[PDB]
Amino acid sequence: HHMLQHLNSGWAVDQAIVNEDERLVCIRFGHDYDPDCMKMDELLYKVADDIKNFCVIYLVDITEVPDFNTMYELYDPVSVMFFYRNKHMMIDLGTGNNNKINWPMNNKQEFIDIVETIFRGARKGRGLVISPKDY
Ligand SMILES: [Cl-]
Ligand SMILES: [Cl-]
Ligand SMILES: [Cl-]
Ligand SMILES: [Cl-]
Repeated sequence: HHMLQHLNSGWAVDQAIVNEDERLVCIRFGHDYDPDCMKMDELLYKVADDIKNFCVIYLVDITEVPDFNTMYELYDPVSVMFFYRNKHMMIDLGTGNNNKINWPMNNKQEFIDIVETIFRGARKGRGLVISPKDY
């Protein structure tokens, strides 16, 4: 329990998470200039319209907005995290870090499937889902 829209303050992040009752909130916490972050953002732009009925994506440059860097141990240049009704959703991706997707993905359908799985689990009141695919 806590163009794509950038969030420019810890207040704005809090607000985006706490105010959304219907959809999964996807936050990309990153060092925006890093190539891995840029790679992940291309993917987010490609899938955003496909998932807009069940998921809203926000971008946060953690060099500018560092407020959650200890809270979520944000050491990586890209960490995609998911929230439903103010609850941080876990995703067992087979990597042994269930808190975040912290590598650039480049398969559009694979990511969409992960977002859908998280949403569907969240809607059942689950705090953790097993990714449709082992990573
Ligand atoms: Cl702001
Ligand atoms: Cl603030
Ligand atoms: Cl609803
Ligand atoms: Cl659960």
